[PDB]
Amino acid sequence: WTVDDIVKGINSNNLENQLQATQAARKLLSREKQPPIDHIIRAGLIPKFVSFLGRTDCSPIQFESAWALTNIASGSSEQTKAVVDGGAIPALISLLASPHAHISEQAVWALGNIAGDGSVFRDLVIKYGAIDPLLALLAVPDMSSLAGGYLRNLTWTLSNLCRNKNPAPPLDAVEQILPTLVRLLHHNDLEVLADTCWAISYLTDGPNERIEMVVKTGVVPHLVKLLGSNELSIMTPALRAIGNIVTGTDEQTQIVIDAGALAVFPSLLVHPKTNIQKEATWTMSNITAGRQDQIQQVVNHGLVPILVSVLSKADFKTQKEAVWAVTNYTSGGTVEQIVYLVHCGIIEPLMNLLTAKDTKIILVILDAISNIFQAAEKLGETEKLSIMIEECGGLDKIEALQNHENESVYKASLNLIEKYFS
Repeated sequence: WTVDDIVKGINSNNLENQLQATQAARKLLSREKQPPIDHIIRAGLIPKFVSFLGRTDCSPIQFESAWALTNIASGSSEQTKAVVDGGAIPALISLLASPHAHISEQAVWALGNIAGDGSVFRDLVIKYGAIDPLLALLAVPDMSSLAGGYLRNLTWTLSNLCRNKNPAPPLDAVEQILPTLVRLLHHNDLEVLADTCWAISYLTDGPNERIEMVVKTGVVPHLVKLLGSNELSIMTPALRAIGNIVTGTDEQTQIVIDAGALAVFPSLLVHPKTNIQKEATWTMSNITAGRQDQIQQVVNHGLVPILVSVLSKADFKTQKEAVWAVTNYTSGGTVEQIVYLVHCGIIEPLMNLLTAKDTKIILVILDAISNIFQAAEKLGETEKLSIMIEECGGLDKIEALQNHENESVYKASLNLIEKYFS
């Protein structure tokens, strides 16, 4: 069909010709690499499709109109705005409650696309009351009976409602959606599990209030259980969510620790995948920045020797995370914990990393050395640390940082050498 024929049929007043024209329109939009969306919009067909969305007597016209509107919406931002300005969101929300499951799934899919194009359209989908009917679709007698694709489409739409920032999803909507996400976390489909973990990850990436809501629902134990999955698709988002959670309060970090997360990290910190290693070391760096008893729990799980090994053998991107973990350990740790860290052999790898060109990393390493020296002072063992640092060639490294090319680095190294290596 040509666009002229489609416009003729849609304005025909005969339902059958209108259905034929709508199917031709969705076909024209999907099959053509570059479809004439601008012509379709100037012809005023978006209001026509939106009106067809309410034709309960004819299910095909509803399905095909939703398809055409979603194809139009998936293009440029102006086209998405044209769809939203035609009244499509409320009509699709009304379509959510249709008795036909394929029509309801089509509406879920369309609303998910709209909400995924941006945070403003997301808030518009929420403001017109989509969350209640969408969640009602998952209030089925048996969730295991629902088809995989339908459940996956619902999980994807709900995730897109939990995604995007500036602005972030309203807190009331997150509080209404999270319980259904928790129920979805108990499903056996890997795709649903992964999408739900990513949604939880999106929700935990924010202020501590949203993290508090998330931990209040009770997802952390299942997230730690999923950390032990042999599927990377499920392990990666679980690790991301746990990492975001440990960036919050000390009590939320303690929720993560009590769930048994520290016993899973011995293998994650040496995982073959570099992203897993970096994310695990970042999570551990956020854990070592906690209370002294939480650092003690890190020590009791034998993670400090593994972290020393990571600081020594991993790539620079992972070694930066390890440096931050070590510096937080030395900043917040007891004297006993710092002497334990030194006995595990942290000095040599830190001094070897003093050769990097990242000024922030250099200064962080020097600050960690200063904290270790302060612990030594409190014990009266300053000279022992000085001797150890000179033995591994560390004082040579600190002396090589005495270059006026970088005044901050130079001042840091000068203070260190004048206070402990004089």
